Amino acid sequence: TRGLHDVLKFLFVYIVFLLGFGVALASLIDAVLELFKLTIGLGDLNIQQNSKYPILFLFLLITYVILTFVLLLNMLIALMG
Amino acid sequence: TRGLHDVLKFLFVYIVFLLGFGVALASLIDAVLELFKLTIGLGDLNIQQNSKYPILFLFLLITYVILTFVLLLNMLIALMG
Repeated sequence: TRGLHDVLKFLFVYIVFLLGFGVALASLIDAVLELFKLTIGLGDLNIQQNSKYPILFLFLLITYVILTFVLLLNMLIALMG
Repeated sequence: TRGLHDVLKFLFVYIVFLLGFGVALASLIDAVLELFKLTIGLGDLNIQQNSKYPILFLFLLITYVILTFVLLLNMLIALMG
């Protein structure tokens, strides 16, 4: 460097939101935050990581889409703003 | 937040359209709305989820492309507008 402040606020937002969104459903149903590969990486494959017994996490998947929606808008607003 | 209205209209449009498009063919041929991964996720793999006996759903796949076409235009018009 001797030879990011705007992003610094941004990276905190995803990190804060990922902790919140993850605690909402990812922990509800080591860490499992590997699902934050918004660019690409792994897909969805429903929600089956550990203790995949039928629970109310199905409705949380809709909220997961809601979380995905704002994440797309979050980067769009800042990167293109 | 103490430390989206335009998107709110948008997310309703996809949700309304997904219910309509899904009821059109996805339910015609638990839920199967996981096919709405427009960004990436799972591909198509034809149409074989449950009761894959030969039916008129083949023509609905063309309508599925038609549905895909407007979904691409739906986000393009709003996000870039």
